[PDB]
Amino acid sequence: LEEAPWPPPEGAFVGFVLSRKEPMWADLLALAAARGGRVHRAPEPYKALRDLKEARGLLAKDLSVLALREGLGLPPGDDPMLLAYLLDPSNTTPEGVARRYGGEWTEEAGERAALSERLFANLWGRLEGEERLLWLYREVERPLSAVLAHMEATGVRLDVAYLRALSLEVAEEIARLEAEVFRLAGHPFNLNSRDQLERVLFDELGLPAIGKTEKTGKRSTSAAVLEALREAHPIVEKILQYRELTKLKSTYIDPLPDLIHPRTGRLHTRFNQTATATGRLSSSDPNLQNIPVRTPLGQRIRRAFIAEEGWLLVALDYSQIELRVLAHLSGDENLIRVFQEGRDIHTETASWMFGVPRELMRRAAKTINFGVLYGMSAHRLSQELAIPYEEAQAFIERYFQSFPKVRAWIEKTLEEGRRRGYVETLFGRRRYVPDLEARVKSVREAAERMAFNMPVQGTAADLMKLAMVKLFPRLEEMGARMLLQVHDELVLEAPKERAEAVARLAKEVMEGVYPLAVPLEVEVGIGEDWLSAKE
DNA sequence: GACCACGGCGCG
DNA sequence: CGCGCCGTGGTC
Ligand SMILES: Nc1nc2c(ncn2[C@H]2CC[C@@H](COP(=O)(O)OP(=O)(O)OP(=O)(O)O)O2)c(=O)[nH]1
Ligand code: NA
Repeated sequence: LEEAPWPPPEGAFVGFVLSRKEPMWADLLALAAARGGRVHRAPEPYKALRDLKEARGLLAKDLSVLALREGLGLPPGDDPMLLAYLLDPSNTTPEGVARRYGGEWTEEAGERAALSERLFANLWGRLEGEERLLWLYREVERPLSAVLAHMEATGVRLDVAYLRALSLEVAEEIARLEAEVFRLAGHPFNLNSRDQLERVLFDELGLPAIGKTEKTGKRSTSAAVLEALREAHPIVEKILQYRELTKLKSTYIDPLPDLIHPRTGRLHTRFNQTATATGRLSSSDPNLQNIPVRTPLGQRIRRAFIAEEGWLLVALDYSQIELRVLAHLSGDENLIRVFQEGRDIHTETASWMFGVPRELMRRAAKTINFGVLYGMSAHRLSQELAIPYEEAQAFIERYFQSFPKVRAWIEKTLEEGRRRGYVETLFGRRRYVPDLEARVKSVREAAERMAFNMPVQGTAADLMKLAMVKLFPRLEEMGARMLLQVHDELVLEAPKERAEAVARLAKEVMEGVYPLAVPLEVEVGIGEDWLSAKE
């Protein structure tokens, strides 16, 4: 709160103002610093940027990303946001955080610098006495912020011409399905309009309405509703296909090419470190954590993501990590034994109900393995397996019969969650879940599903994060790059010659990130594009 | 032009 | 379960 001349003393909190949220696209409008309750404002932000040794303050990573964009090696350090997020993962934004801990998120650089100063004091003290949250802050989050800033700055290479040609071809098939749909409907309408489609399917045609939408009570035309009506009329199959194509064209095929950065010639996403309730990362502007892969047209989209000339992509995927985290968290002997014997759990579980061994269909034990994690209901299983309701309800009983200890863990977690109001990851990351004692059943049980899923999902996020932190330094040694993280997968790019060495290494670092009662298995692939590298 | 709620859907 | 983005339909 004192007007001192730039530059600031070593180790001062910074407050910057950008023209827009994306650091890679943003103009730097103002720069300021605060140390010993004193504020300095820079005459010219870009020039003044070279003064700093490290970025400490609210949203440090963003300022570090922009610095790297300008060739400056300014690493991010302390960020009160990371502290607030560890106290309570509902602390996602500075607007929300400042308000909560005695400040006001402004649009001026100095006020932000001072907000960053006092907000760090208040929070760091709240953290003293929290051994395990401090270990996460120091050993995972703070260091991770730096790794992410390097991924954001690097970006990934995109095959623009390929997507541009794929757009024209996908456009022709869309015009095709549209013409057929119109015909089967006797007239044209906006097929992208959910409301107009509803009137056509259920009112003009005679089709039966299966379900209603949550907020407004309209008759749903969701995929789930259509797949059910799949044989009740030919038009719905043409519509499911039209949905797929228009979803992928408007979300990926069309907007991605226009997002290539001029200076880099690559595609840059943002890795949000303070966004989720479980401790996962999120990706935005654009979201690269949800690039299509499950359909044939999706796979054609992944081919667009390529390695620079002379480089290769290295794709590393943890196999069934959440399941293994569950085996470790619960202590289930039969579950542990599966991963211990190094035998395929899905076949293995499809032999606790059928065999054993290989002798119920694969995705039958698979859909349920994925389902126990979310608290999936019997009815939800029926639809996802095209199976009678009572066959789904029984498929779920043979599970808790085979692996009893998971049920005991679910119960234990809920009980303790009710007692102290939060649940924890293996490392102590917590999420406050208050509705565990709500008096409305639907509300209480929803809270319960968020509650016991979190320690699992959040522990896998912790394992992946720590793995990124340990892998980054080793990669920089071999002149390799970290490009993307997709929750339980990493994409790196490496020089053609070192590629295989980078793949063997990264695998070991990820597999030994943190030994559990069960081994961690990683699948690696190398290739000229994301689809090649995967598999 | 910005922003919003909604339904709907892509990924893990 | 956990995210982020799309078009539609709409306000300011
Ligand atoms: N495909 C799919 N993945 C999900 C779903 N819900 C969560 N996930 C996450 C968990 C793991 C990750 C990838 O799962 P995979 O398809 O690789 O499962 P997998 O064990 O490798 O199957 P497989 O052994 O047949 O290759 O996606 C879902 O509904 N579908
Ligand atoms: Na930061």
